[PDB]
Amino acid sequence: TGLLDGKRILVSGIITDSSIAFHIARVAQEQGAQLVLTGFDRLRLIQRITDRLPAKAPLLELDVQNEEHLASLAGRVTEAIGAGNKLDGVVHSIGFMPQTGMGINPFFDAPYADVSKGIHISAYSYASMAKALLPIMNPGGSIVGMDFDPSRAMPAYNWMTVAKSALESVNRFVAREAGKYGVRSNLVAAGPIRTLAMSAIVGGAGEEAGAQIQLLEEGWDQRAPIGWNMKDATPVAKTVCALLSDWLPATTGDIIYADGGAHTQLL
Amino acid sequence: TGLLDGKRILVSGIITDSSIAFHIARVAQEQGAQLVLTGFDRLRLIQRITDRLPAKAPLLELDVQNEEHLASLAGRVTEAIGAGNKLDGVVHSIGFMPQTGMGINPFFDAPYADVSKGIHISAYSYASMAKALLPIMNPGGSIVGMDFDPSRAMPAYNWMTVAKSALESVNRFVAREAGKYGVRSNLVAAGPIRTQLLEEGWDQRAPIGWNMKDATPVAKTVCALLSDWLPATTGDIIYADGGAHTQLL
Amino acid sequence: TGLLDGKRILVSGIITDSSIAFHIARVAQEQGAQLVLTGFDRLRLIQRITDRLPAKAPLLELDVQNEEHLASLAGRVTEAIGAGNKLDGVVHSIGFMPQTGMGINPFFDAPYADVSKGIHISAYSYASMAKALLPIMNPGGSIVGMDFDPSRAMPAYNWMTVAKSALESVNRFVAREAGKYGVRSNLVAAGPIRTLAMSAIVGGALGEEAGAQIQLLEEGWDQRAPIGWNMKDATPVAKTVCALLSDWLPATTGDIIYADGGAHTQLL
Amino acid sequence: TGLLDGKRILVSGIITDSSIAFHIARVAQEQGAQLVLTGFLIQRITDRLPAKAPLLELDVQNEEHLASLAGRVTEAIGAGNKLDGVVHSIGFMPQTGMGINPFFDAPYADVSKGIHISAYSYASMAKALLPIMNPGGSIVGMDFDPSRAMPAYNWMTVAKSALESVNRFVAREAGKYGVRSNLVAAGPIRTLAMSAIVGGALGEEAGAQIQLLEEGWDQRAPIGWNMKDATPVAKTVCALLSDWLPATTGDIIYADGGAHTQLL
Ligand SMILES: NC(=O)c1ccc[n+]([C@@H]2O[C@H](COP(=O)([O-])OP(=O)(O)OC[C@H]3O[C@@H](n4cnc5c(N)ncnc54)[C@H](O)[C@@H]3O)[C@@H](O)[C@H]2O)c1
Ligand SMILES: NC(=O)c1ccc[n+]([C@@H]2O[C@H](COP(=O)([O-])OP(=O)(O)OC[C@H]3O[C@@H](n4cnc5c(N)ncnc54)[C@H](O)[C@@H]3O)[C@@H](O)[C@H]2O)c1
Ligand SMILES: NC(=O)c1ccc[n+]([C@@H]2O[C@H](COP(=O)([O-])OP(=O)(O)OC[C@H]3O[C@@H](n4cnc5c(N)ncnc54)[C@H](O)[C@@H]3O)[C@@H](O)[C@H]2O)c1
Ligand SMILES: NC(=O)c1ccc[n+]([C@@H]2O[C@H](COP(=O)([O-])OP(=O)(O)OC[C@H]3O[C@@H](n4cnc5c(N)ncnc54)[C@H](O)[C@@H]3O)[C@@H](O)[C@H]2O)c1
Ligand SMILES: CNC(=O)c1cnc(NC2CCN(c3ccccn3)CC2)c(NCc2ccc(F)c(Oc3ccccc3)c2)c1
Ligand SMILES: CNC(=O)c1cnc(NC2CCN(c3ccccn3)CC2)c(NCc2ccc(F)c(Oc3ccccc3)c2)c1
Repeated sequence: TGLLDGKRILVSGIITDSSIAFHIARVAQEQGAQLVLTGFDRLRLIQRITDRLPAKAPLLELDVQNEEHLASLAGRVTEAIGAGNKLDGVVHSIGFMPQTGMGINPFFDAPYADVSKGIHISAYSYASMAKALLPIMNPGGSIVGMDFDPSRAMPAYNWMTVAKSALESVNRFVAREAGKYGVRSNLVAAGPIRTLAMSAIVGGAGEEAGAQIQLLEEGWDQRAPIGWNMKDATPVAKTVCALLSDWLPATTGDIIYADGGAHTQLL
Repeated sequence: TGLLDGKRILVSGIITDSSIAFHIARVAQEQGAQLVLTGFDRLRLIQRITDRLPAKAPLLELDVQNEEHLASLAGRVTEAIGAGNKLDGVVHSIGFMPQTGMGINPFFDAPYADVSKGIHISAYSYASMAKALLPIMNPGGSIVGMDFDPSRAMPAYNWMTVAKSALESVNRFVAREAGKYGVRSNLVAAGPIRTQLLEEGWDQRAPIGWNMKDATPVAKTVCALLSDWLPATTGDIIYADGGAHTQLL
Repeated sequence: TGLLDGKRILVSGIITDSSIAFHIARVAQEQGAQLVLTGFDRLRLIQRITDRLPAKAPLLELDVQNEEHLASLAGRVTEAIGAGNKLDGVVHSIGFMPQTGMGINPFFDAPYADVSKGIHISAYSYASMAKALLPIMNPGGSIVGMDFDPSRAMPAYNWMTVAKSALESVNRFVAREAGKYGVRSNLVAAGPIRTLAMSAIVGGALGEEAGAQIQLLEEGWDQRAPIGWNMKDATPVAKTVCALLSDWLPATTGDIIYADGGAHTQLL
Repeated sequence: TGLLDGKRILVSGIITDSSIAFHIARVAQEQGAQLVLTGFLIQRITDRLPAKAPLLELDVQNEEHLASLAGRVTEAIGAGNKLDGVVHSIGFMPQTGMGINPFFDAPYADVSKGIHISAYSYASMAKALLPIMNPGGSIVGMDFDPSRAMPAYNWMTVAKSALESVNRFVAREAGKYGVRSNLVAAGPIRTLAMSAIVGGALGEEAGAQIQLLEEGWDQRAPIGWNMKDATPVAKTVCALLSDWLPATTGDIIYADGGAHTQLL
């Protein structure tokens, strides 16, 4: 008697057990969903992480920059879930921006090749995934992507913030296409979560950037009327599952904020 | 086994069986919630409507313009749900603007007495209800109000649109207060519901379409916010409008 | 040649020489505008303040809560500027919220009578002024009101923030009406300025706690603003209002221009 | 006694006399500004402007053009002189990403070229020119409101969403020099590509789509909207280049007849 009982859902973006996608996958399985997972590059290592999930799930290779991976995705998912079965949900939890465009490097010093790679992986791929998977989605279906509120500029995030602005626009266009299939498309704008890259910047991977991210995180918990725990991805995973469910059936091309309400408060 | 199993929820705003609050109340009961209902003025007529709901629920009088009704509300709800029990949810589905400020009357011809009454009932009362009920709410609780996107001006809705702009601001302040109790506060901005060119353009803009004769998708959205499935969302607006507000043409 | 050469502009909201309206009036006169000023209640005291402006201007009584003052306004302005002459600009620089709705008093403790008075003066009156003055405005005309960004909640401002949310909505409806006359309607959302009430809260009038939270708000504003923010200087705000009163933003209406050092565009 | 008397302003984006940049350049010269123009033929068009102005080559995708830009501008305005204004009126999206081609059928090479020219180049131009800008300076870019999706504009709308974000970051950098950075979000203007789509170049369906958008725009705008007249847009850019909006940065000013503030 789970929120997602009998739903077939594809979850991309698991790299470590701290990944937001790991928590999305875990909560979805606790709620009765049958998953199909996608991983990038380090598949053997990712399989060791996904073995820690409460239930078994097939793991498929997917590099969103690889046109052949995208062209074969629907076929490979259909083989994993059985012929005549379609997906009810798709989770895009993919993002990347090279250090030249996200970190200590000045905003003006990011070369376009790095910015373009970042936008391809972080924004364009939301449309690529929808193009590949909409033909194998059921009506009442739901596509969810991960966002970080880019309405205002902030230190260090730089070109990743620009990529999120592009993602929000892409989501609105994806909703127009998804609507033809009776499928919704939405983003979850999360507050800061201590994943691999976030733990590295706070850890000093130098001093100036580390301090900026610390100040940003402290301010977030301060502004949030219900507080914000950057070490806990569960409220974010629950929000994604709410959008994957049948309980937000008239919401599409939109953004749901799972940020403790921090974006609604100035001070 | 439902979405709101064992939750105690107060639902205001039922006047007819077409009221958005009637559909919110119906879906919440289908999902296992134990309700307390509030009504305005025509209580005998409202009790006949609430008798049509799938389960029994106590009906309490509440005129949001009446300070005595507000002062006694928590006490009356506690008596209805039993001593030692608190609310998990509150639904504000109240709105009114006299014809002088909402309809065919020119925007400039609405007298302030009418605008003030409309704002009192439609916006200020969201704070009044939260003030009265937060002392009797459990942590993890949820306050939901009804909204109509007022970010852009439109024909006829005139001063009611102004009242919705005020409501959205009130909601952000209510969230600051509610947070102290571990309670969330959010609005559901719905598309038009039958409770003409403006309403036709909605279904055309909406990527998943819009059915103005069906309040169920709106009621389901309210129930999602009343549940434990949006635990990090507060002082916010969820749009149950078929996605029309995200599309220009 | 001034930015507003030969323009006839009504400016409301002067109470002290620190009032944003005083600085709007001063810059407009420096730029060649012919003004008509409106004041509330203490008119003799306001006349002593307006005598400090670079040029003479008739001062008319206007209580926005007084229906008779609104009904006679157009007639009184016409008498001041001469028959056959119309206004090119209108500046609404009026705001009020009692201490029960704006200050140290809890958000839930503001009674509706106080909130209603505050909304009447701060939001509804923008429509009242437009209704009274649009029949005596020239095409190409401009109505400007003062705003404080209410998109997010903040400490102390409380019901004044709610009144500003209502004002922004009113402005969008006023633009629909003004458009029929070839007149624009816009708001200038300013950063914090040390006017009468602002000087009082910073000074400790509302206590230690309120003084500290307004100080923190002001420091954060100058920090966030990429070009900084000087709360002691109303001139950048006055210049922005004059830009909207000019012919240089001719396709902007029902809108908000931010004169806040760019603070609202930055998170940290 | 013009709005921009004695100001030295760089204007990019002139291709035809219908280009928004042509009208920005014309109004700025009428208002006393001394211009430096950049083009990507164009000299024959710029000869139609009221005053003479040096024309410099600038392909924003060309790293050598960007690296030498400040030096070439300094040579044109004289040593010891700096710019007071910069106008970015550059945009491009191949037909695969903007037009009749389905949103999902745009290849990344085309989208990436479009984003490079339309969004990233706003940061490139600021990087190259901020070292040669005076305090009180102003950088202005052209935008088309991308807050909501719309037919045909597709990936160009995505590029504009990216541009709005870029502008907010450019403002942080510009602030260090006492320089403002803002965008003007204009309503539809009948420039080269816009005249082609309305004319039927992309077919019957696309032509009808853009005609409906234009009609709706004029209808919603409380003061109306004339798509054949770029002058209100050029005036707005000049207002931002002036000293009259000195506390506005990382922002968007809408020169759209107020259409974006009205639903119907
Ligand atoms: N961590 C936060 O603070 C935070 C906040 C808000 C939103 N988000 C977003 O949440 C999403 C997940 O990030 P995370 O924080 O869980 O971090 P993460 O590092 O654990 O996850 C990012 C994932 O993207 C994958 N990826 C990168 N390049 C790829 C490619 N070419 N093909 C396919 N997948 C590729 C990586 O393998 C990884 O699994 C991202 O979109 C991120 O922007 C994160
Ligand atoms: N109908 C739509 O198209 C639409 C769209 C979006 C949002 N909404 C909002 O949803 C809410 C419910 O409206 P509805 O469409 O269900 O219509 P409705 O007429 O059925 O409900 C409005 C309710 O407000 C109550 N009310 C009025 N004055 C009151 C007072 N003094 N004290 C207490 N309650 C009072 C009425 O008794 C009634 O039950 C309102 O806030 C409305 O603005 C409606
Ligand atoms: N000071 C700031 O930090 C700040 C920031 C942003 C916007 N604003 C806005 O700027 C405007 C001017 O405020 P200010 O800061 O110059 O303060 P102020 O105290 O100098 O001016 C407010 C004016 O409102 C007038 N007023 C009040 N009740 C009135 C009534 N019934 N009829 C007519 N006039 C009436 C007062 O007489 C006074 O002249 C207001 O709308 C305010 O909300 C101020
Ligand atoms: N309806 C509209 O026309 C409209 C609406 C809003 C905003 N805008 C924006 O206004 C700006 C000007 O466009 P326009 O409508 O005048 O069209 P246009 O065709 O007249 O101008 C576009 C310019 O971009 C230049 N450009 C393209 N690739 C370049 C490169 N690699 N390096 C340098 N320059 C390059 C072209 O040479 C041309 O000068 C654009 O940013 C556009 O997106 C246009
Ligand atoms: C003798 N007269 C007064 O004591 C008086 C005048 N105008 C007032 N409210 C106006 C001021 C101008 N304005 C502003 C001012 C600042 C931001 C936005 N709007 C509109 C509201 C006013 N309000 C009550 C009050 C009484 C005493 C105060 F110290 C404040 O300051 C304050 C509170 C909260 C946030 C910022 C500042 C406010 C009192
Ligand atoms: C010989 N050169 C070309 O054929 C050419 C020039 N610039 C172009 N794109 C520019 C146009 C101006 N601009 C705009 C225009 C309108 C809104 C936003 N940006 C930036 C992008 C361009 N794009 C492909 C295209 C090719 C043919 C067209 F009719 C269009 O028009 C169109 C498409 C979709 C929406 C509105 C209009 C576009 C082609």
